[PDB]
Amino acid sequence: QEAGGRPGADCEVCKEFLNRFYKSLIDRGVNFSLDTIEKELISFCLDTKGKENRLCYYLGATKDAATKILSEVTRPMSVHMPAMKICEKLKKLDSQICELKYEKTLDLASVDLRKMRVAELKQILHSWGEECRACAEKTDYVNLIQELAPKYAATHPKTEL
Repeated sequence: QEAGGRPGADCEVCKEFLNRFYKSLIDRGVNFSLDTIEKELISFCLDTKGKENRLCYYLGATKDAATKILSEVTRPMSVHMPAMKICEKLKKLDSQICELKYEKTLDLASVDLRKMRVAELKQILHSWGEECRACAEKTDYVNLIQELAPKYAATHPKTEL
């Protein structure tokens, strides 16, 4: 069982996503195997983008990974190991799986991309560890930043709130 609507305590990335995922195994009558869960974890991550997507990648369940992840979530899931009892123990081993606050977007939603000055934009790109060896004006940066945004978007060190 699970509560259905519990608080995303401990790890909100490593909870809700995998918990929603587990349901999609159960509901659809999917065989819980290392093999089959790995595959579904890849495809289930198609709709997701952002924290979850980073998570997927850390779990090898992405197209940009060679998959093949064993005891790391996949194995316990294959032996009915509900999502709420995995990340809680994972924190004591690794926290990169949980501290995925580097969302699908930066607070570019909070800032106007046209009021800006190239310098600001440079801070943004530096915040996403990139280097524009080909860039010109702020408008150029904006155009570029907008497409690179969901790929990096290293959100400021705070919560969603």
